[PDB]
Amino acid sequence: STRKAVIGYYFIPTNQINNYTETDTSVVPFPVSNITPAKAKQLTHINFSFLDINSNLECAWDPATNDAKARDVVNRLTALKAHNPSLRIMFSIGGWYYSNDLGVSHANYVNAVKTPAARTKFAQSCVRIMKDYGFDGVDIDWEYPQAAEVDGFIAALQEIRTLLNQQTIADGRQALPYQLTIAGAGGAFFLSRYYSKLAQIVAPLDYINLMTYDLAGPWEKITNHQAALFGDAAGPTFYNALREANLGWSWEELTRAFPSPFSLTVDAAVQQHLMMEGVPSAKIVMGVPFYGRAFKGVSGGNGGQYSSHSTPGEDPYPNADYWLVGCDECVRDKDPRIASYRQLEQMLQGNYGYQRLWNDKTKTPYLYHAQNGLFVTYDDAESFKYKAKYIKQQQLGGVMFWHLGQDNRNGDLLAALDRYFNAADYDDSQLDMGTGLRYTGVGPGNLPIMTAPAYVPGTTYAQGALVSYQGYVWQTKWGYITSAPGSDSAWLKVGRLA
Ligand SMILES: C#CCO[C@@H]1[C@@H](C)[C@H](OC(=O)NCCCNC(=N)NC(=O)NC)[C@@H](C)C(=O)O[C@H](CC)[C@@](C)(O)[C@@H]2OC(C)(C)O[C@H]([C@@H]2C)[C@H](C)C[C@@]1(C)O
Ligand SMILES: C#CCO[C@@H]1[C@@H](C)[C@H](OC(=O)NCCCNC(=N)NC(=O)NC)[C@@H](C)C(=O)O[C@H](CC)[C@@](C)(O)[C@@H]2OC(C)(C)O[C@H]([C@@H]2C)[C@H](C)C[C@@]1(C)O
Ligand SMILES: O=[P-]([O-])[O-]
Ligand code: NA
Repeated sequence: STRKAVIGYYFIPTNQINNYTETDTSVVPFPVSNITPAKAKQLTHINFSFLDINSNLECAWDPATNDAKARDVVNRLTALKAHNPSLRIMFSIGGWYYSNDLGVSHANYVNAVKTPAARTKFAQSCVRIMKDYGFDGVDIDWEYPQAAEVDGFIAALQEIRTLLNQQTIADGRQALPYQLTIAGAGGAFFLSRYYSKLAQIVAPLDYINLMTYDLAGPWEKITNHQAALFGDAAGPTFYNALREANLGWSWEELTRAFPSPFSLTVDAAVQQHLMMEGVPSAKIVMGVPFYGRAFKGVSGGNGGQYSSHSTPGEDPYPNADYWLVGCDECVRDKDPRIASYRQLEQMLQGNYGYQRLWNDKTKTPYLYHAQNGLFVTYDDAESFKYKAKYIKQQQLGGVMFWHLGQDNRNGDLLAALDRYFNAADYDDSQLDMGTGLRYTGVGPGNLPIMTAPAYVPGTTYAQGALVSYQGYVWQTKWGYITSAPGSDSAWLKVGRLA
């Protein structure tokens, strides 16, 4: 009965703020007024993006921002709360461009969290910005802290949380308390930077919004779905970096939690979070893309999937060949590698030579252009059925998406998500989740309920034997064991009673 979060990013670049208008699409293509009252009601959160951390190690607007015009844009968002008393307008600090390891502001992230005094100054700036502009909470999208930064980052989230709670009391906002989220890694390689401390990262948050998209891109050897729900045995597999994290676990505990190689999927990332003790399913939000990733130079045979390709990975895009046939936004943005769902529907509708195909393992669509050798991986209202059902079945907090400006004009992706969670007449009880590969790791946070005979002192247990003892089901790792389960290294806790 607790409503699923539906968290949509609203991104607007500094030049568009500084020239804001709602009546000229060539200047601002996605003004706040495209978020109509019906869209407002279907959202729980809008994440306004992006703010940054400056060299004074405070949360700050891009210094080229016209402040009066910024306030105006933010005021138009917050006015939407008139249509939906559950709605929050968050603001987001970071993003890939500012905060990636080679990003323009990267050192400011590292330095802002590094010491107690820096964290106090930074935390205060976040809450000051939030109050000054009328936002409802803070989202941190640092992609990604690593190493010694992680203890600092945790401390900074803890301090923000305390300051938000103070502000909730001050404003009497107990009915809509100020919130703290992060955009979390959605793939094991980046997740491995802070994985061992995941319960400490999540504790101060209302949600961790997993970036379970961009799981494929031009940096990969072969094409792949960027947001596959489940795995396809014909697709690529990857090393499970989490088995090397500083967890202190045994070989058997590692091996049971972290199969390798593994399929890089939404389900993988969600299960990886659930495995960890102290990470509640209700805080885990599944991110979904409202854009496709395009590849060129692909071979025939399986619809462009799992092919070698010739897509440049350099930034900026290195030439003026805008080879994504039918994508006008790509010409405008000078980059054929990403296209909004909005644009993709038009490409598919026009006579551009794409077929829309469906992978019934991954439960995702893809475009194939057989003549030119193009492949596009994206999500639609159909893949959203399976993802919504998964969110309900796994008792997740909800869905996040990047970004609102990429939905079609009628807002059909957002409407679909809202329907699958909230429509009285939508029924997915019979929706078949398929036989794609499930991530089968088990860790301390997601032990299955099991039964077994009670342990008996004196009995010699062979390898593989299962007993119940003190709340759990235990399995011997070798034989013959007579020790009490948990008293030495021979027993593996495999299950929980009752
Ligand atoms: C989030 C994110 C990715 O960041 C994209 C920005 C880095 C764009 O990256 C993507 O959209 N990638 C797909 C989404 C990946 N998502 C994330 N990593 N993180 C995320 O979703 N966080 C919630 C790329 C494709 C892009 O547009 O770069 C532009 C050239 C085409 C930039 C780099 O010039 C870009 O131009 C504009 C469009 C004005 O955006 C600027 C930045 C200056 C911001 C700062 C960067 C973003 C928001 O467009
Ligand atoms: C192709 C290639 C190899 O290049 C990798 C760099 C391109 C890496 O390429 C590979 O290692 N390729 C395949 C092997 C492993 N595959 C994955 N790790 N897949 C995965 O994480 N999927 C989400 C991938 C994993 C990567 O990290 O890409 C990043 C976005 C996800 C980049 C492209 O944004 C990357 O981010 C950082 C981490 C800041 O590194 C940057 C560059 C900006 C350098 C310039 C690129 C390299 C050196 O990290
Ligand atoms: O790049 P185009 O065929 O709009
Ligand atoms: Na056609």
